[PDB]
Amino acid sequence: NAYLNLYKIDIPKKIKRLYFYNPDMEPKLFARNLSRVNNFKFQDSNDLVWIEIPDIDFQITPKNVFQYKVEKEEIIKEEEDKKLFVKTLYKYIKKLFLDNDFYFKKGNNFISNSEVFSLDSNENVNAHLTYKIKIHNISNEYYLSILPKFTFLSKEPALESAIKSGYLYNIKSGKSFPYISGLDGILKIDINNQIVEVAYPENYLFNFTTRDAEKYGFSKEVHEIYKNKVFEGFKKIPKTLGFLNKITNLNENYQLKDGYKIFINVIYKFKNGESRYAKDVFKYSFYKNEQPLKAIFFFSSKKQFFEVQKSLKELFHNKHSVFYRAAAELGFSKVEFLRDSKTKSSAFLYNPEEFTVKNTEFINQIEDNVMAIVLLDKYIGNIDPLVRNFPDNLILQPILKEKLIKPFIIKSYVYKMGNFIPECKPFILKKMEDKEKNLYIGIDLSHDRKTNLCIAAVDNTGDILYIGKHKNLEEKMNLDILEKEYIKAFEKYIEKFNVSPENVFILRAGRFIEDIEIIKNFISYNDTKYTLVEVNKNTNINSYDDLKEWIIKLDENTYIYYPKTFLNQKGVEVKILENNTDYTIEEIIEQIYLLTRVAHSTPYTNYKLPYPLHIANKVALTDYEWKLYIPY
RNA sequence: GGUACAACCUACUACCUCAU
DNA sequence: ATGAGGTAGTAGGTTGTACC
Repeated sequence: NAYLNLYKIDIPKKIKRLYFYNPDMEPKLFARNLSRVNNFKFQDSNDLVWIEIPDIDFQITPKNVFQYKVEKEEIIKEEEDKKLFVKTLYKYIKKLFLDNDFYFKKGNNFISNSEVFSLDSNENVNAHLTYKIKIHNISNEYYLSILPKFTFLSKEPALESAIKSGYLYNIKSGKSFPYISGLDGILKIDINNQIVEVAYPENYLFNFTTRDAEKYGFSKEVHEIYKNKVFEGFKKIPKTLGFLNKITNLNENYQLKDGYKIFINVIYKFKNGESRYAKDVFKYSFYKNEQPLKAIFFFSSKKQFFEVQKSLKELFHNKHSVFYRAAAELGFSKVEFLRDSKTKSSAFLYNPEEFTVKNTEFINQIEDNVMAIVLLDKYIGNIDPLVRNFPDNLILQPILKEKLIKPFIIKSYVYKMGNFIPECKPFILKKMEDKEKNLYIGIDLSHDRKTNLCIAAVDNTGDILYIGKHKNLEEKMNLDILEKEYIKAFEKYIEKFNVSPENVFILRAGRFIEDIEIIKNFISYNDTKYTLVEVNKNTNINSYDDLKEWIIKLDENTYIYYPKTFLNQKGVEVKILENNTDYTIEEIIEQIYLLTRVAHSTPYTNYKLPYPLHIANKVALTDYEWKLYIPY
């Protein structure tokens, strides 16, 4: 039976507000004292001081305060105000952790001062057990999600710590400040460029960046520790967090009803067979191909041409090499290297600084679909100059000089070339074969006071029908923009298939803060079945059990799928907000999982999000970088 | 940059209650 | 306007495993 890090909150769902009256003291100062001492917040009214707490035995500090309490009490049910219940509950959780000697970090992370151990690679670095807490509302009930992670801080305070870092974390405050100096027993920090001497150097600790971890040699031990000792973090939850027993019973673990966890198996359809492995594209070729592979070379200078020419000719020019072998395995008609009439040399030169080639007759009158094999000396800071400056009507395939060998790198390179050709479909998903009718679009909003919107539309095979990016400023106007973009993608689908799609899938990153009834209205009154889906990759639900390639049903409306990846499993939550299509909810969820597999960047790696959403996000993040990795 | 992703620090924006 | 105190969501940018 699969374990899940969820614990039912067995307390009344109402929260009660209590009032205190102190005649001797000023009310605001009274609320300040009480607030500081109980690790809770007290709000002061005109004449009274009040606190909002959940319906549980909440012990006030100091006990003598009982005299100031009044019989007047207000009860606010969870039904009346859900937000107040949830936020008040978060406050009580934070108070419990603080009272039980836990450090507070941003994002509801709590560090342990007791449960620390010294790293083997570096004794001065201390590993702190840490827990991430979230409140989840499923099946009309409230559950608590607990995630074990580790926070790495210096073993001893800054002045007594051999290791030094850029910033410090304050145990009591819970905030981090830039470390200026630790001279002569006084530690100074920067808060706008304001420097002060802090009273307690022992309260401040050192936090570390990845570069610091590499510099001191414990960077790899961090990853080993995360993948390796996380299981103990799950096991010791009842013993270590037993103080949380007021709201929940930790000894009882959450039990998935039978049938609520289902494993999804994906089979890739190839030309002369089918498989469950992506790399088997090499065994069974491309679903469609029989296309010529035409490419030219670009070199930073003649010196690098000669320097890499040794491995270059053996890898690329002799027919018995792995490049031709792989290209034939993928079903290419032939491999041809274009030579220009000006020089019987198929290699061309570009300047690295501006990434521009001299305009030659050959490049201007080149055929449409050719690969520019561009060799890069090192990883450069910005690759936007390469995208903008390089010739427009040519598909760009950069490769690093250092990489030029591990076979799967070359094989992945040829696969990328295959993906960028419009006529070649590498594969189609066996289960997605009958989904030609459906149109899958993803919506992403990226902020920063102006907000930019991007959407993407794909079909069952994985072809990108349309991509739309807007960098306009921040209701009805953004829904007008969304309706025009949706209409444009609709028109692109009908252009591709000469039919209006009977089913449209709308997948949005995050929650629908935008108006719903308008969206469902204008999508629906074209008699096209629609489904509105909320996808959030920030979920706290996990387990020590392996959940990769599994779909878990929290409630009938909410599911969570874990994509297959080499690293620690992290779930993605999919929620069917509304559905009028012929598909059932289970089938729709399965389709969302399939959209992650409709396309592959390489045969060996997997996408975490559905392809429409992944494209929409990648386009929203960068203006010109996304052109390199997405064919459109 | 043949690539997916995890981790980490930093930072911002919005909002909330105070309040000069 | 602007400064506390707090919560929430995400972007920049470096390093790590993994694909054989």
